Amino acid sequence: IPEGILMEKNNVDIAEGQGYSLDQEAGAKYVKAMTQGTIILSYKSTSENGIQSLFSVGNSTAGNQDRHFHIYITNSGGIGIELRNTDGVFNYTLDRPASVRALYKGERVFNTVALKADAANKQCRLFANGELLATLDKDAFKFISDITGVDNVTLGGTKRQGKIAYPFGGTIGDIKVYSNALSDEELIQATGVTTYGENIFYAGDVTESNYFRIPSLLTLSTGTVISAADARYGGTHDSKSKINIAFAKSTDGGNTWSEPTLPLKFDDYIAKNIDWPRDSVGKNVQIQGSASYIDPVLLEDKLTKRIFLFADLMPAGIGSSNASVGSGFKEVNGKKYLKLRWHKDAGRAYDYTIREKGVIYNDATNQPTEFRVDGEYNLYQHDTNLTCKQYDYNFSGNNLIESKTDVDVNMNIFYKNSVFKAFPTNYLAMRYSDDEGASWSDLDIVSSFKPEVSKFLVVGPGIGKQISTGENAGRLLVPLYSKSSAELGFMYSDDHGDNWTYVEADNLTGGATAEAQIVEMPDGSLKTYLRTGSNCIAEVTSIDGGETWSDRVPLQGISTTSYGTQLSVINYSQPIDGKPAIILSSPNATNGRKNGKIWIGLVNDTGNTGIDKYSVEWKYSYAVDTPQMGYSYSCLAELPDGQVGLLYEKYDSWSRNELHLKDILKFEKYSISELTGQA
Ligand SMILES: CC(=O)N[C@H]1[C@H]([C@H](O)[C@H](O)CO)OC(C(=O)O)=C[C@@H]1O
Repeated sequence: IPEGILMEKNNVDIAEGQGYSLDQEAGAKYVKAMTQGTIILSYKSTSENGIQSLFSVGNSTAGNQDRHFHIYITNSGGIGIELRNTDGVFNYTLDRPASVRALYKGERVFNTVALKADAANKQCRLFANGELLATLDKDAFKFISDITGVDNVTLGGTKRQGKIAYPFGGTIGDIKVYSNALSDEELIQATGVTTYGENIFYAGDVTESNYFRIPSLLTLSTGTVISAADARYGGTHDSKSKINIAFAKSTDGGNTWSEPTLPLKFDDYIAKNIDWPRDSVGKNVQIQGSASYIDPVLLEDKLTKRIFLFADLMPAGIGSSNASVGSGFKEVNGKKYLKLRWHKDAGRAYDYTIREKGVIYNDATNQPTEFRVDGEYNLYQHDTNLTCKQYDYNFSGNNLIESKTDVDVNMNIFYKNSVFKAFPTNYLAMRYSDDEGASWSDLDIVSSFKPEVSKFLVVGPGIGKQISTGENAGRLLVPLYSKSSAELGFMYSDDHGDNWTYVEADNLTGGATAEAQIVEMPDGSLKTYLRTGSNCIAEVTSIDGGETWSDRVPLQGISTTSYGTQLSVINYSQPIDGKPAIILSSPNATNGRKNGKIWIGLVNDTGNTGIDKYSVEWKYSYAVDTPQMGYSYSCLAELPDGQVGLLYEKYDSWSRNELHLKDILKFEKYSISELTGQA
């Protein structure tokens, strides 16, 4: 077996189910006996077949169907390999979901993939579109030379008992088979030749997070486009984990993005890049004692030009599912104050309050203590800043070890080792900025209005809304949802963000996930679209600036799952087909978060008044990729040019099989021409 390229083929069209034989290639004899090596190939799949082998080498004879090696892709964008010589001898597998795509902007596109079988390092590595996807370490290194009775080298399928299995359909742009193991750098470079859309936040950036979720995108009146997202450090798990809120902006219409910042973050647990295990056991493990911020909402007050960032604030070890029932506040002298528990009192004895100027009072004696908190809620004892040891987290097999380090961080009321601990329910936090993110204000916990009977009261991630016309012109609104007297809710402000008022939009006590986004009608009335626990997206209308809302009505014609997925709906500044238009994004499949689509809805005046004044005709739908390709949370934004920007999760964020995937938050842009099927 010579050193270097053993075989190369270009521009091979493969009819679905036919495959293509490489047995007469000069180097087939070498490829059939490879002890290690590298395979790199460019392809365009035109088939919807479940599993599609790109390249294979094996035994095609009767009874030898489990004797082969193949690199394959799935119609859902997964990619992987199977190295087999019957299960009793060996069955090595490696894969990663949502690694490749099929369609981009209405046309089938090429993807570049690579498999590296490194004998010297006893390791197998998969790459695709500039990314290292997965790694397999085996003490008993095996390759093609280890398969019994190899008799074929095939493109577009795997020969099993004389039949073409895992049938590919499309074009193999180029395939190169090397006897040697190329470097990871060479492969990142080689496969990186085909990329689609761009990343704002990514694994390796200054956030020090390997994972991201929950996108927020907003174009400011100044033309600057801003964005935010959960920077999920301990895998992609929801709260009761270590999560911070990342932020970035673009001053060139979304072409390039600034070095990300972390406006909302906690330091009780270190922020670091860690590969979370994806095996059947480890994937379920999450960080237990860390505080976190989760689900961002961005909003601009066009009058003052001030921007706001809201997010749920989870005390140490808390998430929505394990939050305690209560507001977290106590009323004294008619005023609500954040309540605290001295670490040496009874488990549920919150006999202290944070009052004016952060001074902590003893409620029993009604006298101030020697403690106080600053604008960041960090503790001070007699004007000295208190501190505690920061925690680190590492896996020891399938067990996640959370241990204290020697690093001192400021003691915060939301940390597990604080001497004064906040009530274990969730809070609503916010910071404002008058310089587009160069600096942010102190931490403002606006949830003093949280019903004492509620388990959780959280935000509907995405963007907020400011009424532009009518009697309530200027009012700021942020969507909320909860497990309490109401499900859907909202908080609004008439004094440009200084103070907020809570509104219950229904009387549902089930606590279903009613994440919503708000859109304004021509006369200033509002229509809110929301996720529900039923098989449809719901619509509610308000004619009094969000103070009262109509009963839910299903959004007819736009399919979804029972559990649902967050959606994005925005106003568009110019008319489409001569009418006011709103744009909606959401996965369209009835099972699984996949088949994402962008819809354009035209506003019609029915001729009636009040709640029934307007009707929306969802005239256009745009499919982002093929039907099985993953698509979850998203956020649309009208860019300074006519375009519509989209920051979304390109995978299935609900699936227990697609957890902990890096670089799945993508940014794409589309013209109204594209969106309306007008090419
Ligand atoms: C605060 C919080 O936990 N938010 C999470 C929310 C929630 O858990 C709910 O009950 C519905 O699943 O769900 C999801 C989700 O991908 O489905 C993402 C959010 O980040």
